[PDB]
Amino acid sequence: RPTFYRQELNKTIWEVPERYQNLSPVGSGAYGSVCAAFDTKTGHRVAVKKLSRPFQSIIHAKRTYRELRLLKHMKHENVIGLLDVFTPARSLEEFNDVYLVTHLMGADLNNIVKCKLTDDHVQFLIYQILRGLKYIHSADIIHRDLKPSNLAVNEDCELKILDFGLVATRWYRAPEIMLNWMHYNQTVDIWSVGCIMAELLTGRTLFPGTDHIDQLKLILRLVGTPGAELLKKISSESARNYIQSLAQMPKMNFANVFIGANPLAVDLLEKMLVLDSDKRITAAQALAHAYFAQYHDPDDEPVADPYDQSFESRDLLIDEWKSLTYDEVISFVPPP
Ligand SMILES: COc1ccc(N(C(=O)NCc2ccccc2Cl)c2ccnc(N[C@@H](C)C(C)(C)O)n2)cc1
Repeated sequence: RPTFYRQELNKTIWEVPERYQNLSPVGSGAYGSVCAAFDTKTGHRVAVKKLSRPFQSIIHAKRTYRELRLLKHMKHENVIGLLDVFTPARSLEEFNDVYLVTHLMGADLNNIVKCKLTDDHVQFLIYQILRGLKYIHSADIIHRDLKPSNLAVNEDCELKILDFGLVATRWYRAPEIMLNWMHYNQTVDIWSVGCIMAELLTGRTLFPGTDHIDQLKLILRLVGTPGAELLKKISSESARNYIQSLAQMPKMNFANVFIGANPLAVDLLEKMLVLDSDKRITAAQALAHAYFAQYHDPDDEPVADPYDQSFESRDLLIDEWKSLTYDEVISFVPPP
């Protein structure tokens, strides 16, 4: 065991190993907060996240466990990974705080007012999203909320997906999680990628809706109302009532919506922005598309080990999720 020290970082206090010096807080959120930090052991800047109230309840306790299990499993260069996880507590008894550490990234994509992006750049960014999405999808994990702010980049344009886990969110959401389903597949994420890609190429949100009705309207004005083939597949009755009650809208030409874009990007966008999930291009398919000629290499677009999500259907006591989380901390094996 190593030695720790205690400081107060602006309300939140923090106890970390002396391995990490130079804690400068980088911002905040409802699930934890982060310090930028210098890691004496490797030279690299790293990012440290203390969970808010990891075991305050059964839902917080189960979510802490999910995040940690999810982070221990991811080993891929386009997906954020676990350098370290630690708690101050020397026993399960005293165990109440969890911290996670990964490499520090310098910016998120949601800042692209200027560097709007060039085509070279769109290609490399989306390519790497698709690459990480392939790996994630391959172990049956779905992100569910991919958006500019969930995608981190360094200055060399190395990209990582942040957590596949748990109005900004609204704008990138597949229209099939909006009108209520509870079976939607991996391709919900390909929709978001399409939406992100639109925006980088254009500088504006393709679908800036004000609510789940308006968002839907924005969407159908581009892809059009569902036809009898997609109506065929809607189990939900209120969904079918709503959509059939709308003035029919035509499928637009994408070549004319994204006018002057690499027409190759346009074709991809067309295969990603399909209303019908079963027909939307996948991550693997999407990386073999001609837009990515320059970056595509099938000897280095790997899949992930089997990942066991059976915990997810489990209903446990707060202290059972807590002990399970502790086991995951205790058994953590770092990387080289
Ligand atoms: C494995 O454990 C980690 C450790 C930290 C992070 N992490 C992060 O959560 N940032 C988003 C965020 C969420 C809630 C409150 C504050 C912030 Cl900045 C990171 C990770 C790497 N780099 C950043 N950079 C920050 C400055 C960002 C995403 C805003 O560019 N954040 C991810 C997982």
